[PDB]
Amino acid sequence: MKRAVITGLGIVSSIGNNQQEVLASLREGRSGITFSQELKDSGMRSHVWGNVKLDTTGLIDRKVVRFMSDASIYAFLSMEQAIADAGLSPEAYQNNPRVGLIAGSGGGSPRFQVFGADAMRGPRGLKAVGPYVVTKAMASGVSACLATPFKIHGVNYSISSACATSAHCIGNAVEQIQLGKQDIVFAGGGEELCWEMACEFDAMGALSTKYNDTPEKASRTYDAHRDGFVIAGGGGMVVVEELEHALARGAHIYAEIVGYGATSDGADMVAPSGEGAVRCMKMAMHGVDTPIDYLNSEGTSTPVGDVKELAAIREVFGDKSPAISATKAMTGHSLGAAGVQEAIYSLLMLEHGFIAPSINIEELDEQAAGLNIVTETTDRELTTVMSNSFGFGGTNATLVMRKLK
Amino acid sequence: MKRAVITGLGIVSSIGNNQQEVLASLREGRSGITFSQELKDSGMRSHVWGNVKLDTTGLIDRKVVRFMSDASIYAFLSMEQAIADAGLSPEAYQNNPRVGLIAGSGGGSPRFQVFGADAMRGPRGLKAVGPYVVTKAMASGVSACLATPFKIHGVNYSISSACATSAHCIGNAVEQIQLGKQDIVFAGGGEELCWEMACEFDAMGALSTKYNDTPEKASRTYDAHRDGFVIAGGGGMVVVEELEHALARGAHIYAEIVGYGATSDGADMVAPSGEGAVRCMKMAMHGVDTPIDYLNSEGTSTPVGDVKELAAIREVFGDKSPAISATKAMTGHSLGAAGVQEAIYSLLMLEHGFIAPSINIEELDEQAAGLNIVTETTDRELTTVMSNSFGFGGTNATLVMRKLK
Ligand SMILES: [N+]
Ligand SMILES: [N+]
Repeated sequence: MKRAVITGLGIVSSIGNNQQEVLASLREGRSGITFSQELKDSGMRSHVWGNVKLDTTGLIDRKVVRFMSDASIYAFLSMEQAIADAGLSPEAYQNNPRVGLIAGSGGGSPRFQVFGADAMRGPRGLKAVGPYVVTKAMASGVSACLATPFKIHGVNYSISSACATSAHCIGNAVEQIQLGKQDIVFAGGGEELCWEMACEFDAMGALSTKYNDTPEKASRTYDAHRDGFVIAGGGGMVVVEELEHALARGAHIYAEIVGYGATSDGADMVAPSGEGAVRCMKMAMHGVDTPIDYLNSEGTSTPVGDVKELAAIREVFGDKSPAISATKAMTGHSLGAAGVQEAIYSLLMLEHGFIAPSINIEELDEQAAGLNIVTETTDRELTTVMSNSFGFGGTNATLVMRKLK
Repeated sequence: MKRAVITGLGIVSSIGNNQQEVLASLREGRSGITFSQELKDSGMRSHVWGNVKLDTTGLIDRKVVRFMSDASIYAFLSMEQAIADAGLSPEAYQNNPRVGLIAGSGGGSPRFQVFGADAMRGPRGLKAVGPYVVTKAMASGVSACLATPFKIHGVNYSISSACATSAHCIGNAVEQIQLGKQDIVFAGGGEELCWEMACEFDAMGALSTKYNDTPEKASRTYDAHRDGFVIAGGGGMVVVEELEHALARGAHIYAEIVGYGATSDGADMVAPSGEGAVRCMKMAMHGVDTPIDYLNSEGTSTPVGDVKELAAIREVFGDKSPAISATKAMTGHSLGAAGVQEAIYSLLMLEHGFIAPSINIEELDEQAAGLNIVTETTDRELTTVMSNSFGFGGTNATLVMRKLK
């Protein structure tokens, strides 16, 4: 029913402005978290975040970047990398009805929305707002701002599902390939980092605040002393392609997506049920004859969420649990981008034969009884990896990637 | 392959709070547009809007509504209606893995993003923000605030695509059914109506500003003196159900979704290319052996967009021009909620045998010289109908619905 593989990837995150710098952080277990004067100044309780250490000035043409917000900028630079890394040229993916793009952001653009309102409420009104805000503020800014400049002609929309946003874009891209509708679909997303949005999460008490003095130690998934997640920003993009088409062009193939799970909890608004995650991982694992060697969990670094996922994993596997690591302990939570960025970390691990360490665990949580929680970079021969993404609204996404035959 | 049908629908729009109210408005060409003091006081040049005439206070459990924004409220009340109209009992759709939800909004909640920022900058800081701003402001709010209370266990996420949003949610739900992954998928969308989001359209010059004195005359698609669209809010939801599942339970079936097109322009950020729309409609018409009796056009009432759509239609049908009307002339533009609301108008026209009028056409633009644009309510036995939805970012969606035997 048509198979789907990844033929290229691109990424911009708190731990790397490309897959090279990223692979390096993953191996040394480098933290992307830094104290942020912006957050502390806004009056927040959280003073840390996984910021992108990149000066994007001049990296994008003036007539293009003028419609974009940081989530569009981070996803656009990621799409440039994935295109090159996929070995694709304009002639092959542009003005091609069979090449699409499905990417989005978890929160559109709080920053430009507040800028519009603030500017509008000033003496210059509409003239201060300017004619470029709609595209920066709209929820589909990440897919709109890339499909136009990259001249995409197939599918063009953004899936939004909070923290599982970019995992669903990929899953949806696969279904496009499976349905025989598209030969290639660029899938992923981005997310800006600003107080405007982070203050909403702190007001909800979901961001760690007891470690503003040891930033690199704030995100500490599965540690009995975790107190919430560290907000992060960035972008990511993967080239999802139909198998025959990619073998035909002699493309590099990182892996085949043999599993995609999308489920709903129908329970709580801001906390996972666990019952949903269980069914979600199982749906993804359905059909996959190879065991899951590694699992990049959601591991948000929150008291409730972490404990829930652990029980869920123990329910799906039990004793025969795969290696597990919460890359968020070092990268933070890029919210909408977390899905694609974590699918990439999973691919790099599968590609280079290793397992990133779950860092900052000065004391494991009782809820992680018989689970293989890797806490040190371990060289292993991976064949089948799994990534879990959970978001508010009890929305769940699970992806299973396996090395080709 | 599996077939998808519509078995229930629900709606809250500027022209009606339920299908009956709306049917009557369409039948009689009644405008849902009014003068807005809120837009005039904000400093905007456009002072007209398609507002929902309904105080929603108390129609939703306080426990639930505390997490919602106006886009979620409109879509949630639409769903209650759809569930009832489809004759679905709670045990029939609740906690059911084969029942999902796909519904989004175009901008989430500009109002609440700004609230968080205005609050955070005040003397109360975080204490004034509150722990409910997140689910209100996020892009997936519409799907999260509905999936949870209705105990949805299947698919759960939003699709954002500016003005094509809910149309893509519908197409996606069909895809879920064609892939055999779900039996029912509530598809739809919601949009809030506020100056925060509106001024942004006005600073772009996309809103009508010359008819503030004569509100119901502002929205005039295909009229030589049109000058932009009238912003509007509201919500809509339809029940997409697998054909065998619907017939088995003796469900009332409005029509089958026989065609679905999703395409990209890869040209201009805010103006339609026309070329992408031509492909979008031909894609949706693939395999459909019956002619299109009525076309509910995008018809935003804009100088450029109205022209481009008429050109696309000309190319698609040639001399076999079907009946055409732009319901937006009387409803305004509900952005993210437009796709599901206009499919519903179309369904009601197909269900009751009539063609709503394209009002306000005092002087037919030259571009439409050779077309069958209906300006007076005309009774007629329709069988197959199409509805176009185009949005910024060059995103395109087309739905073709057909009566069943
Ligand atoms: N993950
Ligand atoms: N339409």
